[PDB]
Amino acid sequence: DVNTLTRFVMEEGRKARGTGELTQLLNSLCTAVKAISSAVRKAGIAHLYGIAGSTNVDQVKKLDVLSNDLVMNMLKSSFATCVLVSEEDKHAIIVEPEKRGKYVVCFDPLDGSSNIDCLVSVGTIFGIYRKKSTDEPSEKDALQPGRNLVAAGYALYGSATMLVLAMDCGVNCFMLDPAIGEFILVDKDVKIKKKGKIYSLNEGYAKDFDPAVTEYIQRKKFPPDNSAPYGARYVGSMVADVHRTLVYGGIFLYPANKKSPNGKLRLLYECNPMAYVMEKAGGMATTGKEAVLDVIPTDIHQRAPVILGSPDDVLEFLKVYEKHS
Amino acid sequence: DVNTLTRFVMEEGRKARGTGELTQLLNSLCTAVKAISSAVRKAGIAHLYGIAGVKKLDVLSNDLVMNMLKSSFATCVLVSEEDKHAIIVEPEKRGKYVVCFDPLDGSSNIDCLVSVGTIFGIYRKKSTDEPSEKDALQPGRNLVAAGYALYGSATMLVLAMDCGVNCFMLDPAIGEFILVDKDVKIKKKGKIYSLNEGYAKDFDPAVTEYIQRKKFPPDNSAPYGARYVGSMVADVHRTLVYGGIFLYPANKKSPNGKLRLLYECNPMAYVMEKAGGMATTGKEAVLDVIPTDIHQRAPVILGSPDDVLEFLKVYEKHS
Amino acid sequence: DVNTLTRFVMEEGRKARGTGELTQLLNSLCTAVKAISSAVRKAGIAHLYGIAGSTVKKLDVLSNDLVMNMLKSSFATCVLVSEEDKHAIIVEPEKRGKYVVCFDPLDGSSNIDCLVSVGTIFGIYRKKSTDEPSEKDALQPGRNLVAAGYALYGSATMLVLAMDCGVNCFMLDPAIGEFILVDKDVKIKKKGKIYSLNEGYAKDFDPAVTEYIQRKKFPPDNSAPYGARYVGSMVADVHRTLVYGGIFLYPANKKSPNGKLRLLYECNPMAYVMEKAGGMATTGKEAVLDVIPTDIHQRAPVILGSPDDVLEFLKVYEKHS
Amino acid sequence: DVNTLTRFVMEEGRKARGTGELTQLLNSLCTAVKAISSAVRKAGIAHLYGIAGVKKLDVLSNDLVMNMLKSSFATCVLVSEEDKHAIIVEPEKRGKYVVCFDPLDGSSNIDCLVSVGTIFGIYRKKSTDEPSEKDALQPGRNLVAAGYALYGSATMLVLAMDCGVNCFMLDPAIGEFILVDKDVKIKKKGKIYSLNEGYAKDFDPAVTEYIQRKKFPPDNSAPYGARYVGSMVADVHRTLVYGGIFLYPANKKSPNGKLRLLYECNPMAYVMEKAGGMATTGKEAVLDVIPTDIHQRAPVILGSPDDVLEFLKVYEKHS
Ligand SMILES: *CC(=O)NCCc1ccc(S(=O)(=O)NC(=O)Nc2cccc(Br)c2)cc1
Ligand SMILES: *CC(=O)NCCc1ccc(S(=O)(=O)NC(=O)Nc2cccc(Br)c2)cc1
Ligand SMILES: *CC(=O)NCCc1ccc(S(=O)(=O)NC(=O)Nc2cccc(Br)c2)cc1
Ligand SMILES: CC(=O)NCCc1ccc(S(=O)(=O)NC(=O)Nc2cccc(Br)c2)cc1
Ligand SMILES: [Mg+2]
Ligand SMILES: [Mg+2]
Ligand SMILES: [Mg+2]
Repeated sequence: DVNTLTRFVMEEGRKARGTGELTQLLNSLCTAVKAISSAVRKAGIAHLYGIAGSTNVDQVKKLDVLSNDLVMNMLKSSFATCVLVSEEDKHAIIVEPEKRGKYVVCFDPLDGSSNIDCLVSVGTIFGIYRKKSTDEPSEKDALQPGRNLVAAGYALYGSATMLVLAMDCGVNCFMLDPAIGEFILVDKDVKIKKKGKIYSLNEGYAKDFDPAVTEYIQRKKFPPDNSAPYGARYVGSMVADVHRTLVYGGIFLYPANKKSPNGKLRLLYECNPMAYVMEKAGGMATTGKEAVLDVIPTDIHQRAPVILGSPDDVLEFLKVYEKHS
Repeated sequence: DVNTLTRFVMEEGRKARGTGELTQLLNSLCTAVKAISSAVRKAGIAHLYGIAGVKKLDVLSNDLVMNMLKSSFATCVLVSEEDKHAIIVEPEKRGKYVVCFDPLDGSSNIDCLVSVGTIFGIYRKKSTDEPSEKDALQPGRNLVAAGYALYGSATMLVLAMDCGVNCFMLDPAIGEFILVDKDVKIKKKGKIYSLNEGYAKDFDPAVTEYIQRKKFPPDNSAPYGARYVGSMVADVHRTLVYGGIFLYPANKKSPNGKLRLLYECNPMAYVMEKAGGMATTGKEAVLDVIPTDIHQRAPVILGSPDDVLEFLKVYEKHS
Repeated sequence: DVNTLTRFVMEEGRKARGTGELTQLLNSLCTAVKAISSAVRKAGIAHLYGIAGSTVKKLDVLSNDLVMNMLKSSFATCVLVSEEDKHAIIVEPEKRGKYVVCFDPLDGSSNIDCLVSVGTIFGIYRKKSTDEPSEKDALQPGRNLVAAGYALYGSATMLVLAMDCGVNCFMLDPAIGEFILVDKDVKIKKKGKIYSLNEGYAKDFDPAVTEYIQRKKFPPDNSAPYGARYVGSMVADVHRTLVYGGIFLYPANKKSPNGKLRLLYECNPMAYVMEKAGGMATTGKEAVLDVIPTDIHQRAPVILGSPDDVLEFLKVYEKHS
Repeated sequence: DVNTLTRFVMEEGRKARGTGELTQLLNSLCTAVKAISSAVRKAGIAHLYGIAGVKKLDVLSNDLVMNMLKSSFATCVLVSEEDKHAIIVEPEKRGKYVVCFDPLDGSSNIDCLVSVGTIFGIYRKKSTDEPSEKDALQPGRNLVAAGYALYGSATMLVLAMDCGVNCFMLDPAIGEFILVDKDVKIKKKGKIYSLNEGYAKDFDPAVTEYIQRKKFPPDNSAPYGARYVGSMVADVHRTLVYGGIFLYPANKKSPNGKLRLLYECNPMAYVMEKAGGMATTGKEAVLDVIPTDIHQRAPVILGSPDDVLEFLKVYEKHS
């Protein structure tokens, strides 16, 4: 039987006898994802370039901004949210009381900034929490560890557009059919391969690597047990590198260095959702000192080192990292 | 004022007083590329999954290019990564151009959904005899045109001819390639280096040393950023757009390289050179290699002129 | 704020505290409609004409397959009646839900070649009998409808959805594959200035129809004559009547003495949209929604549209009986 | 063998040894039609409705045809239904063609989502005088090309030249017009009549009687069916594919009809005659009327030859 995102989550929520708020939230997010995807593929660009004589110029917003406006407005209008956090805004957004719902959403609306003009894959990252404080909604309601996530996932705008959705029961992948604006379930209950043959990180920072990271990269290029060396792949858009990690197995790293001794990626709307997806797919995601989902944040925009992927590959890193204490 | 690929090639062709054949070829090619793009973006994937109750992409893409070029009446010999021998166009559909192409580069890659693309090179048939596979065996310097479609976050067609390089963005709302970057010239020096560092075990000493200079620069300029998508069209297009260098060098475990000269290296070398960049094997300009096999491999180092010269300077050292 | 049909229906179902079966059905139907729309607009026809080399299914058949399969897999239906199928389709026990659905999947395939508007009409009933599901479950009068409407594949693709609360109009934005709410709680004009019917049957008309048409062309009260429009595709003609007002007629004639259009999946849904939007829909003898069907493909006369216009016709009809 | 409009028109032009200007005009025109089609199908309408937190469609359509034709370098005078005066292309862009068009016909009824259409007629400029509105005052006999795009269930482009009539279906997945019917001919006698019978009180006695013969055939044959969409493109296209007759004749409020000669009646009369049909005002063939005003009106009765002839017989009976 064919299944669409909207239908599949509708049925799953019926089973759980939930209130239908999470389902509304997801549906609204999917609409935003379809609009962002249409914009990323440059629908209408000919009007930007004067096909009508440059009387017709949204449309003129940059994709960062449009993407953020779409997720914001769509989540606001889902009636399912009360506090929203984006890489685009300094302070958490507090939803109009008439629109307030029970969920808290942290999201990167368009990950892949140094990378749109070259046309590499970009994505949307999201993580969804429930409001736990009894207080008025405020920035504090977004300061929860990744372990409190009810749902996280991402949309990858690559050669095709895919939405990966993780909840505590597992991870599902939905391919967008652009001919009908529907997310087709193509892979239920995904699990990451136990050990992969790809390592992923920016090696240009080699001069700033911790010696534990320097050694782990060495072990993949010159295996001590004379096993075959891993292959290297680094897209530089975190949504693409993590998805490849999910689908082919292996390891992805943005560890701590000099330009960022706490890593570069943000905990609430980059690191936590990829950790949540990975753990629920049978993978790992560590800062080196702990599980990413256990870091209790104090700033919605705080960074964190992240090392994730196939569990055997992350354990191996963890061994090399203990050895350097 | 707005322009489209087909309009632009049509006026540039009329200005040069040619026969229209190359314009026909490229328009047929454009149609194939838009149909490949549609399949890569997975239009109609819901029917494959039983929404109403059979080829993989690379076979489909080869058929799209093969057929669109045969019926253009502009070609005589067509070489594809997908076919062991050259396809000779049947006599009634024969034109004077030879096309070598990769219909869909990116294979360890479709299933993880990162950028794929079509690469192509167009040679004019010199000889007056019956077309054969020999006619595709020309150096890249004889290229009349070359380029690539990148099915990235959006679909872009890059077209290099003798005059220069132009970039056309596909607007899927109307299915037109829109001219967005005219007479593109690559940065003289870039800040990104691109290669699979998993082969460090097998690198020739010069690569090992040149890479080290990117990580620990001998003039205390900042290290280069590293980027490697694993899809040559994506890596080469980023190189053209932001500058820097792309390397698929001869390791000692395939001393001729991995990428294919006629339909991966030569087109990318042509695009680089016509945009003021370079592309070398280490021993000569990629475009100067004389081929003996339509499927032969070459090592490739291309990108910004100062970056390629720098790798070459290291390369001469190691002799 | 912006609203989509998926969000709107979902939010309305939550307030109403229903079980979600209707919402599920409506989500499946919307998905099938987007796929019919894509095929009707001929996306991919290059492949039919050999773009990939020397080389599937009529639009009629594919459209029916799309509605059939999406409704079956919604788990919300038990009996499905289609213009395309001689017999009512009985849903497999393991995918059976509460709802009976009667539909024309592609209304107007005698108009596909000339490329004019086609459409999908649908009416949704709660299964009423407790018997094993069968054709009889589709024989309810239109009064019993819980939801009805159509999709118009015209210059753009619209979906009109009627429930007991009223009529809403959704525009398909094909860039995102989302049905966007553009008209909330629409109501037909009290009186229109257009009349719509195939006047080529004039030789076979009843004297009532004959007199009513004359009043439109030569108004005894010397006011301006009505304009005439007739696409010959019911979804297009009914939709114009909704948005612009007036009257649409497909009466019986001597050659088709029970009428031409079909009661279960053309007249009843259109009558339901019309009544829920403040209009009327009659056979002349009774309200269309009050006819008790006996056969799933039976035909009915219909005269529908702006209330003043239908009442006028009925005044002409009563004079002649 | 598959064919697209651009390839087909281009190959035909090679064979006729033309300058290529007409090919370029038509390609420009095709691109405008794909852009009008996208807008008519409401692509992007969600953004107008607040999805991210209002030029009339036919004004945007006019801008698209205007701008693509100006920048084609094939035109010099543009006459649109949307514009009071002829538009004069700027000197540096002037080509040799005059184009008369309705950018979005039936578009005062876009609200009912009925079919809309684009109608066009392409003339060769006849004098060397500074371009002016007088260059559009040619009789339809002088047409080099004419046709229309129908924005209906699908988008179709119908293109009439001297050789005949071809129908191209737009595949929106790839933005190509595919040749689906070559050298179309209207059938000799039809069974549909099309006109607004709301005008019955003001009809010419010949129109009253002719239509009465459609409903009550004196040879006791089967009556015709009636259809009237109210968008000329849809009514004429159905007349073309199914045969029959379409009427917007003269009467009271209109001794010269309501439809306009240059960009409604002439292109449709040209399409009809190239398909073997007819198109009359009653007194003269539509294509022979010499216009004096770019917006002047003409009565029109067109379609299958047997049917138009039968109308003219009733018409002469009342003359
Ligand atoms: C991993 C997994 O499958 N989790 C369950 C998915 C799920 C759970 C709960 C919801 S909900 O609370 O937002 N929606 C819900 O309960 N909807 C509903 C649907 C149909 C009928 C009814 Br009465 C209620 C969503 C998804
Ligand atoms: C015109 C009008 O407003 N009619 C009422 C609309 C309506 C729509 C759907 C239903 S239902 O039977 O399908 N119930 C339903 O969807 N419930 C529900 C509950 C909790 C979560 C969800 Br996502 C859905 C009833 C009435
Ligand atoms: C009726 C029919 O069969 N074909 C239309 C004939 C036609 C079309 C276009 C032109 S042109 O004026 O634009 N000239 C042209 O296309 N020239 C051309 C094209 C390609 C190669 C060459 Br060498 C020349 C004329 C006639
Ligand atoms: C680099 C640059 O800036 N320009 C060269 C581009 C180019 C493209 C096509 C051709 S060509 O060989 O194909 N020449 C024609 O096509 N001429 C033509 C003739 C009649 C009608 C039409 Br329509 C076109 C030559 C050069
Ligand atoms: Mg980011
Ligand atoms: Mg290859
Ligand atoms: Mg029907």
